[PDB]
Amino acid sequence: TMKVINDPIHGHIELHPLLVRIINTPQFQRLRYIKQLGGGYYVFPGASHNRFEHSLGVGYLAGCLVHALGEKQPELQISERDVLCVQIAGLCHDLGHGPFSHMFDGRFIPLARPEVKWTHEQGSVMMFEHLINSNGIKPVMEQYGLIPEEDICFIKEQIVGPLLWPYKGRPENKSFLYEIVSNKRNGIDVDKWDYFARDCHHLGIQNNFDYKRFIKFARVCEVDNELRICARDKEVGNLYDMFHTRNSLHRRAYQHKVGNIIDTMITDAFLKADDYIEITGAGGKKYRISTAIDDMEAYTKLTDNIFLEILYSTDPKLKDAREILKQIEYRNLFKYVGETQPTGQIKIKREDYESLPKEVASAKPKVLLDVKLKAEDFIVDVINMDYGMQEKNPIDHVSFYCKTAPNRAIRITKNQVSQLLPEKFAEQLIRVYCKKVDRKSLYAARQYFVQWCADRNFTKPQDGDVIAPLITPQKKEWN
Amino acid sequence: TMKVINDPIHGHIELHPLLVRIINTPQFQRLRYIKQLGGGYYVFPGASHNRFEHSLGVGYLAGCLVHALGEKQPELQISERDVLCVQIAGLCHDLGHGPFSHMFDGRFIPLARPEVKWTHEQGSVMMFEHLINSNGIKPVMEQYGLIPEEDICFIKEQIVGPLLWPYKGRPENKSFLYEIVSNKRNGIDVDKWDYFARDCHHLGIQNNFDYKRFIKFARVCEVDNELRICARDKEVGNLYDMFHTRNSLHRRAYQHKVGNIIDTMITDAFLKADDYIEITGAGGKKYRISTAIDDMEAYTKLTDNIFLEILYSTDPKLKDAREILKQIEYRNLFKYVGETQPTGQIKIKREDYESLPKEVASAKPKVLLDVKLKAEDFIVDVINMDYGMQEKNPIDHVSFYCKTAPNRAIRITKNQVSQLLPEKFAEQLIRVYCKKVDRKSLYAARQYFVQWCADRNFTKPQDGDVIAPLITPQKKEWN
Amino acid sequence: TMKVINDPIHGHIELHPLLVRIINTPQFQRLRYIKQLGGGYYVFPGASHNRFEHSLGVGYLAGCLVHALGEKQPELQISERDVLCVQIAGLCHDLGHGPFSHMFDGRFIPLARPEVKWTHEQGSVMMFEHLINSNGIKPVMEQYGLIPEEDICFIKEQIVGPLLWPYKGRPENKSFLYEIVSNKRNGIDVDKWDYFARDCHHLGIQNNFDYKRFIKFARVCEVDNELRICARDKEVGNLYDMFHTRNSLHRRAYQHKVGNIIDTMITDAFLKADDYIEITGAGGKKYRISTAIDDMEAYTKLTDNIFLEILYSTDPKLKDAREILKQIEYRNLFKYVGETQPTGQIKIKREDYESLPKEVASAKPKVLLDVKLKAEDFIVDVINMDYGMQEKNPIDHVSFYCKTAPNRAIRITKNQVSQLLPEKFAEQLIRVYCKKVDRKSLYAARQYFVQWCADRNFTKPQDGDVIAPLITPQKKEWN
Amino acid sequence: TMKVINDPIHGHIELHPLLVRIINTPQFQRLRYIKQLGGGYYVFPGASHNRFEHSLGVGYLAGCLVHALGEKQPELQISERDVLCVQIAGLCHDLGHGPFSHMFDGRFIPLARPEVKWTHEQGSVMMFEHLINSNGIKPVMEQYGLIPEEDICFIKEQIVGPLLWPYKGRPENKSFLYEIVSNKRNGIDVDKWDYFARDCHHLGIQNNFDYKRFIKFARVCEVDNELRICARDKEVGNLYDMFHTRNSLHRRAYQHKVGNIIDTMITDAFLKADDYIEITGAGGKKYRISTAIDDMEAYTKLTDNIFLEILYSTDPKLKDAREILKQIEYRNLFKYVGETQPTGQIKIKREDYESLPKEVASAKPKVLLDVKLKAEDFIVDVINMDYGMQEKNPIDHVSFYCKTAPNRAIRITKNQVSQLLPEKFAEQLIRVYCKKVDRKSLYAARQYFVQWCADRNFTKPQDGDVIAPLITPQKKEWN
Ligand SMILES: Nc1ncnc2c1ncn2[C@H]1C[C@H](O)[C@@H](COP(=O)(O)NP(=O)(O)OP(=O)(O)O)O1
Ligand SMILES: Nc1ncnc2c1ncn2[C@H]1C[C@H](O)[C@@H](COP(=O)(O)NP(=O)(O)OP(=O)(O)O)O1
Ligand SMILES: Nc1ncnc2c1ncn2[C@H]1C[C@H](O)[C@@H](COP(=O)(O)NP(=O)(O)OP(=O)(O)O)O1
Ligand SMILES: Nc1ncnc2c1ncn2[C@H]1C[C@H](O)[C@@H](COP(=O)(O)NP(=O)(O)OP(=O)(O)O)O1
Ligand SMILES: [Fe+3]
Ligand SMILES: [Fe+3]
Ligand SMILES: [Fe+3]
Ligand SMILES: [Fe+3]
Ligand SMILES: [Mn+2]
Ligand SMILES: [Mn+2]
Ligand SMILES: [Mn+2]
Ligand SMILES: [Mn+2]
Ligand SMILES: [Mn+2]
Ligand SMILES: [Mn+2]
Ligand SMILES: [Mn+2]
Ligand SMILES: [Mn+2]
Repeated sequence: TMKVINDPIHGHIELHPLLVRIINTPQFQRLRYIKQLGGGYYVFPGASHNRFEHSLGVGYLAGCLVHALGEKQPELQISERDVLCVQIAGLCHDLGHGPFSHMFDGRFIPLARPEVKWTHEQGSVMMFEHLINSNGIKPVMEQYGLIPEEDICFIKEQIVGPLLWPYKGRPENKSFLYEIVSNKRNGIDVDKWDYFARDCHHLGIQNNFDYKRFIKFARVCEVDNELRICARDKEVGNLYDMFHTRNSLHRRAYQHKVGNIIDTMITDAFLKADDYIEITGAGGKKYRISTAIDDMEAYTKLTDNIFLEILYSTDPKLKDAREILKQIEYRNLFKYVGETQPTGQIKIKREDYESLPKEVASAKPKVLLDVKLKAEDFIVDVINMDYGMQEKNPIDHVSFYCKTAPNRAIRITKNQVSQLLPEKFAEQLIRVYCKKVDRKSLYAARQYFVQWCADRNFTKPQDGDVIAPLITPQKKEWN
Repeated sequence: TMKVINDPIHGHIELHPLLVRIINTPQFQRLRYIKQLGGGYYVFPGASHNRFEHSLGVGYLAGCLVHALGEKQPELQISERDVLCVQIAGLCHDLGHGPFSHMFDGRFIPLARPEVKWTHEQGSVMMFEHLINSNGIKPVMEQYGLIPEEDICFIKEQIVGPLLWPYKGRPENKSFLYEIVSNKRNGIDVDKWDYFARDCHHLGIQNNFDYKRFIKFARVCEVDNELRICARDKEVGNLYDMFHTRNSLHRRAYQHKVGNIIDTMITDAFLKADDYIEITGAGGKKYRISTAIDDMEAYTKLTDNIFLEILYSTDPKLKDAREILKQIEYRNLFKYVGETQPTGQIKIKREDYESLPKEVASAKPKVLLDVKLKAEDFIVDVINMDYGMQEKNPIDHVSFYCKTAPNRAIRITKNQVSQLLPEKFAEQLIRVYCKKVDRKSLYAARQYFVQWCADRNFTKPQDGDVIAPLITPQKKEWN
Repeated sequence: TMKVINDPIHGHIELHPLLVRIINTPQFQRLRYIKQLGGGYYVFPGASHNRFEHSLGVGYLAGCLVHALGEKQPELQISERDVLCVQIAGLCHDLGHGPFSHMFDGRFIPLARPEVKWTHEQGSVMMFEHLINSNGIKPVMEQYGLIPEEDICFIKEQIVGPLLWPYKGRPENKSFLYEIVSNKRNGIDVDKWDYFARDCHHLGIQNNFDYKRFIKFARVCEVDNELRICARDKEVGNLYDMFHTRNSLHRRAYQHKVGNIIDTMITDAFLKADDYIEITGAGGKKYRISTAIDDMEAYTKLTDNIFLEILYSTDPKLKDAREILKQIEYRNLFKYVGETQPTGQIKIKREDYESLPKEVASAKPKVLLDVKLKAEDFIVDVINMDYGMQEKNPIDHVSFYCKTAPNRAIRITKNQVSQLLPEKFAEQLIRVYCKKVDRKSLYAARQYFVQWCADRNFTKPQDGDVIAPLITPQKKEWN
Repeated sequence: TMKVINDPIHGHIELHPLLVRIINTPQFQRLRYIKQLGGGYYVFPGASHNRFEHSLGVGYLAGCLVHALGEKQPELQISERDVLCVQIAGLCHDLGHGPFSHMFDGRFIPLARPEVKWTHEQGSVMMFEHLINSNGIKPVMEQYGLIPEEDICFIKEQIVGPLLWPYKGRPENKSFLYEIVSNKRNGIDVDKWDYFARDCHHLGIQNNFDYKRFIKFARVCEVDNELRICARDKEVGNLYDMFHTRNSLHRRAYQHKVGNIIDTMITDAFLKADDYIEITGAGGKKYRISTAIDDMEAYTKLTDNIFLEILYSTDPKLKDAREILKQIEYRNLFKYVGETQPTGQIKIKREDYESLPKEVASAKPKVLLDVKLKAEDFIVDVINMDYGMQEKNPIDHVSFYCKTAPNRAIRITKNQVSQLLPEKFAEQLIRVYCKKVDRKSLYAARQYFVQWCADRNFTKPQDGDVIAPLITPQKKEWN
């Protein structure tokens, strides 16, 4: 029978006993010890919430969406097997996040190990494998009608994508099932629905998307010889607003300039510790923070705990890492200098990121200042903000239906909706920080930065006239 | 001493005894009998809230904002007198709404009496006058340090605007006070703050704007020889999102196509009753629903009650009005045919509105029709959606300040914020309805409508290929 | 197919087309015009909510509870027919409330017509009959598998109770179905669940009962040869807290001394109008406010609108009624003198209520005062507060089950739960008010009242020493 | 100037720069790593909140309450100095909590070091001292008008109580200030207000106490030659409900039987690790988990992290500790056998707690047993549930005031409020668990347990007839 758990977002939810078995494992329970927002807790003190609760939510929403489709449309032949696979993928979709979540795959692994291209989602597929293999889960699957050769593959495909029609877990008459946990067509998935609601509750910013409404109006229809989830035509405004909410959440919380600096400092600490910490994996082999991702027995033990392991240590070889964490505790963070954006449809390419602190340091502002600054002293953090498909409008990849022909899919273009929608769907934000924290250096960094913005024809920083009054005169265009 | 009232949105609020005296009058209490959202209750069953509670909220917020400015900046010389006048203006700002709120000044008065320019806000100024004059309020003002020659004028000016520097109630060193209740500079006022939160709570759509945050970061600064309310620079995103919220509330709730059709039907009922209902005003004179606005003693008794007076009557001369309200009760509404918008910087002028049903009826669809339809059978509802200043971006009329120069006001342009903001700030939506409700007539109305949209080079209705498959191929612009 | 409606409490809910048909009738829609809390809106300005939305909620919760039982226990043979009947009874359970809800059957009908014993629930059964008969609903029932001889009876029985085993609508193997809408065994029904949540949302007092949790743990078991709803043993604390919440809601809101006085004043107004208002019922026959309950065509048109009909009238015969409503608008209410309770396990019997204002007026307080007072000047409002079964503990009438024997019903006594629970389950509150509102009379009424409390050996009013300092010395027991 | 922080419970709060300096210390920041509800997160997945955020809330509420008193009563002479000290005490009141909060002072320290009387509050006083002394805070206090000889003492006294009139930090004309952070008179303090709201928000149980209402109605009056905080007379019901809420929160959440068993298992782990984990304190001295409380430099590094340190270790001497934490991860918890209470004014004394597992193991059930169980196999957890003052009614220690004599304090007794209030204000709950988890041993533990309850004349467990049908007939008192 069912086990019931109380979640403040979703209320009392039922967990099928196979889900309980997956949950009550070291590999699942690890997620109690990884904060959803990483460094964002150090800005938003409500945001103590871990990946654990998020994962329970995704699993429950994934089952709500799949059940609702099955009730309304028996003709789809959604089996109890399908329902369970969707639920497990939801539950397990984030098992590969590392310490401070997106800090780990967004900043640490890319700087510490350029020789791999890794993502938490790959992590999740590997960790799922290890969880199943090391806890006897395969006979428990079989016991509920699942067929592991086929279903393990199905689950992994839902989490990460593929490993004509590119999937080995289900056929085209069940493609809709791939659109629930992680929707590669348009991004509209239950994962966003849970984190929207959960992050807002903890952050103290209020959610304006209604996922329940969306589920009541969803429906599977034929689109290009494949059965897909479509929304009612009238929900198009709400789907625009869903993506607008996502961007607003990034702007107010997830990319808060100080949350990002803290994530950068923790990443720096971890870089300075990577040579000297040892995590014991399979066969007693020793891994590093950056290689624990290659062995799931070691990765199991790599959580936000590592922050405190570094902070509390006495080993002299961790002094450098330790002193950075101490600077976070005392709130001697690197200083935010400002934000700018490129113009003229120009994009800053990933190759160039490492060059930008030099360019800032080589600016020649007319005003003379008490201290000169080297490239070492500047951080330039480039952030790619979008509607989750680079430059594309994701509502172009949604199918809709009308009350009068419920089985007939249609498209709806931007022009059919509103002229007050965004004109573009991707941009870049450049933040600049200084590691020298005294007033004299900060005043200098402000001059270098504003000169650099003038030199590159970037947008006038918002406080430009105030922080660099001698410099915003240079550009006639900034009257 | 203070009287405390419990409001579900704002919690326990303190009401100065002068405010109590204004509240406990028939002219104030009338607002318990006018629904905030008018016809919206007939679509959103939680929207039973009236103007009364909204008015208490505006009053309270207006005092919170004025106190917060006073606490932080004693140099502004905000007196207890000023605070109270701001509170009274907030409290009394909506005393001129009529039955079903915006239905009355947006639809009924314009059709019934085209020869007047009238708004609820002018109503409020006149009703405030009648309230003061008929309840002995002027001596109670004097009792608390107010000066009615000056302060009555101040209050009225805050509600309606003016009646060099155009105000007779306060000087330029107190201009900021005009920006609280009704902000003619940029629309950022406590009226929106209350209704956002109150409407959301009742509608069952969740608010994402945080008014308290904005008040913590507000500040008065000198801008162009006038003292004005300015926001912190970092709030600029939140202000863009405030206007986006307002627009989303209009699209989801306030302009819901069925909410609007109900308001239209009620307006029609009222038009057919206007000759035959008699409301007793000053000196026993008899007024009509359309002229009760010229006598505040009569207007006092004109509330949503009139709907029920019509619906419950037996007078044979109200049969026509009555039968329309019966059609609302049985849910035999006029039928929604669809929505379209103009293109290419075409704008539909107010003069033209009355012509549009004819143009729809004169569409000549190629496909034969079994029965014709006349202009009488069509409703065409034009809605001007904007960011509250016609085609202007209201954030261009906001002043900001920076952490490093808190007394120095600055401007922030669109391009300094984001490329994902709206490209325009006004549009028009055209909705078309049919009063003949059977399948045969609805099919026909769909053909006329879609043909008309093709004829005017308007946008393709979302369901066009479904409702008029013979017509959407004609038009090259839609493929 | 289903129609979806958005309710701020229950979110998006589905309405079966038979429910839509019942809803879209004059008899149902009338409930938009009757406030749930009656006079409580005049104290709690959020409490603008009508019976309409409450009724939709009860109907939806009734279906949630019946579906959940059917999913979990197929062996019960809960049919789609049963589900619909339960839903209709929920929907229609409050169709008999009159103006200001419980004011009408609690105060007005008892004073205006002692020759009937009437309740809103009888009203609901009669109004249900009229709605069905006058809107062609019987063939629409048949069309969905319902059998009206049997099912109409079932519905009515759920609302009002019966008209061995006392029911003609369903047998003992379906008794559980009578426990959903109005639970005569123990009061634990979906009606309380909706109003708890809905009243709290509008009042601005927060709900602490979780109905969803309760539904997840409910289960039908055999009890005394009848199938009944039982709760899990662990929910016993939550059922005590449910009734505690109900009592707290009565104390803070529903029996707020000023809400009750307003209800009393409106009742008085209606008493003074009952001879002079005419409501047209079936066959053109004229009914009164007090007799409209005998004809459902007339009752259909009797709503809170009557308040405004009286307030706005000019007929000289309604002057007396009108002037009372005017005193509410200006907030010249009768004055609250205080509260007391009986002691010594004594109960005040209903016979005696009319005698109590005399007894107060005949008190002989030692202090001499400027004005003497007659019985006419006092209101004594006796309120019977309980756990909804007079003196009984309703948790004694609940059956529970244990995780180890889910099909075996058990009892749980107070002593098995806690010693911090109430010792008794019913009491009486006596409120005394004065209709003379000047300071001199109020001071007098305070002396009479406190003397009366001393004379009857009632509890010392809370402010006794302050309002009647000369009198609380009389009783040594009040040191 | 002020720093603003966004808290999901209290919204945007202002922190004086002195508060910022206290906050940004390792001794304050440590609280980010101690869960408010300890083992409760392992039952309620929303309860990931730490002491840090609670501390910010207490600090903020403490200032709201002190400011509100100051605004309304200037005559009290509340200085900015006083306000800040109250804020600091609120902020710092919980700095002495250890790992898993109340698990540490409620269970671990009492078992590990029986020879000390220690509480988190004494911890807080010592940790506050270490924070001040090791971060140069005394000069920053002087900089803002505080006087450390006096004010440090004041702060400590607010947290812990005293160290005629027993306080050295403020005189009798400021006694009210001791009633804000930790109220030794009656327990009505801002600490409860914050945790009620914060725990509810995270637990997913809804709060029904309104702290803001209480603050609007609070007032200082003279009572017995001491100035104290008094409430309006009409709040007496709400104060009874406040304590009832606290008890309901304990019954539903804080004392959930599985929450308590997890805390017990963690405590057991810690007991088995105490000899082998070494924490570096002042002058390089090594401390244990149990002695880190004697050195604030060591205690600084003792947080929930220790759980993970044990679970991730390889030291063979932590195997025993480690295997217990493994049993938590796999959800092989000790098994709950049942709950009982004493009767007849029997009380279980703290001396006796350790004896109770033996008494259970020595029960001689008549029914044969296939296997015996030893004392070692049983846990008996005694919980003292009360209204925060052992057997006293805390409303007997509240002072009230009336509208007509706002400076005159009065008392209100139970019988003047209601007959539905608790008869007692303290009880004990006895929970019994078994460490042998198989069916055979659980069956046996159920017999021992129910026999023991029969032997001690304790209450019949709720499931008694089900778990021990051979035993509950024996006892005449249970039929
Ligand atoms: N009174 C209450 N109100 C709300 N949530 C509650 C609650 N009591 C517990 N929770 C939350 C905490 C959990 O997240 C969830 C389940 O707790 P249990 O219903 O106590 N289930 P368990 O497995 O202990 O008992 P058994 O095995 O006898 O069925 O409900
Ligand atoms: N326990 C409660 N909890 C929440 N709101 C409450 C409440 N009791 C009343 N309200 C709401 C109802 C109102 O919206 C507001 C004031 O009600 P009173 O404090 O009852 N004030 P009144 O003027 O009757 O008493 P006096 O004049 O003797 O002081 O709070
Ligand atoms: N964007 C929105 N967000 C939330 N609630 C909304 C909403 N739009 C409407 N509601 C609420 C208002 C109602 O209480 C409910 C249904 O409104 P519709 O989904 O607009 N249904 P209708 O019958 O107009 O269109 P059709 O016949 O084409 O299906 O949802
Ligand atoms: N748009 C937003 N909405 C809600 N909360 C927000 C928010 N942005 C931030 N927060 C939260 C995060 C924090 O809990 C709090 C303060 O964040 P800042 O206003 O960003 N203050 P900071 O110190 O970075 O800027 P400076 O020092 O230049 O003034 O509000
Ligand atoms: Fe996720
Ligand atoms: Fe307004
Ligand atoms: Fe009801
Ligand atoms: Fe605390
Ligand atoms: Mn993910
Ligand atoms: Mn994604
Ligand atoms: Mn207005
Ligand atoms: Mn406006
Ligand atoms: Mn009822
Ligand atoms: Mn009932
Ligand atoms: Mn504490
Ligand atoms: Mn305490």
